[PDB]
Amino acid sequence: KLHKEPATLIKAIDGDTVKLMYKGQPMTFRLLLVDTPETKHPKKGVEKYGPEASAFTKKMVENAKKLEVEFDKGQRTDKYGRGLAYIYADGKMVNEALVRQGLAKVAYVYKPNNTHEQHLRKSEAQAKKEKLNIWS
Repeated sequence: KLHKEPATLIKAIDGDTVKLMYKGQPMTFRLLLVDTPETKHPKKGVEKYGPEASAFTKKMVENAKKLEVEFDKGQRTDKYGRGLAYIYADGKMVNEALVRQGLAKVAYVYKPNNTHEQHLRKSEAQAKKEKLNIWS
């Protein structure tokens, strides 16, 4: 049974990456299951909707009363040392909000870290049917 834990914002880094204080430690978190356009992409650089995805994640985590992290059932860190998690801002999952807005795609998924996969895929279908941002 997945469970949420509190965390405190340190800095938003990108649409898909946020630095948080978690159980007393500064940690970088990668948002599970979503690919956003990046402002800091390894090769391309500042892609299209990158600033926008990045501004959405920032406003959302910066304006929250409560932030919570939710680890999935598999590995909890990636090869870069980043936490792998669903992030919640006052009860609303940031990963889903990005996708619902057409500001992220559902990433390639790796079992068993796929608990909220269907939910996300349903919001992605909606944003595409509404032709939002990425999908217009």
